[PDB]
Amino acid sequence: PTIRKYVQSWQKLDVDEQLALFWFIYKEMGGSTVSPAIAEGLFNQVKELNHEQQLQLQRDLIRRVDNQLSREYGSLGDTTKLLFWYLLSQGMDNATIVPFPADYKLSSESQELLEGIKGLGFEQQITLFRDYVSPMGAE
Ligand SMILES: CC1=C(/C=C/C(C)=C/C=C/C(C)=C/C=C/C=C(C)/C=C/C=C(C)/C=C/C2=C(C)C(=O)CCC2(C)C)C(C)(C)CCC1=O
Repeated sequence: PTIRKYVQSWQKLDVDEQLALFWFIYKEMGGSTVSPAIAEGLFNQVKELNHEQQLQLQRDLIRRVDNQLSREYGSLGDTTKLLFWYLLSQGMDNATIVPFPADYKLSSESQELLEGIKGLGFEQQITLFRDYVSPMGAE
């Protein structure tokens, strides 16, 4: 559908830009099955990593790097993968994961994507995020 043009547009951004956009999408939310327990499990592991390790782990998930953790994430359902990304972002907010650069100004090319997405349907907006995270991890 149209969500394809978005996911591909999103994927055609820098790895550090993609994270930045995903992050702001999360902030704009507060101002086939899913298995939640498994998702928090992976998160717990990531929580043990230091901040650098936690950033690279996210860069790795996008770049499809072959980690021991990238493999765990790859073996998850599409719906639980998204839940896991929410746990990371929530984690950053709760000081338990690498905080976002205060000085990071978002590019205007992603400021557009942010706006276009906000105008999307709730169902679609969900499918967009779900379609974005599934093509990640290893294997
Ligand atoms: C520090 C630093 C940085 C790093 C920045 C970093 C680390 C940025 C990381 C940003 C992160 C972790 C963004 C995550 C966003 C998650 C979203 C929007 C979740 C949507 C979930 C939904 C819609 C729920 C869906 C669903 C779920 C799951 C269910 O399970 C059932 C409900 C429902 C169906 C609705 C930079 C790269 C910027 C610079 C370098 C540098 O130093």
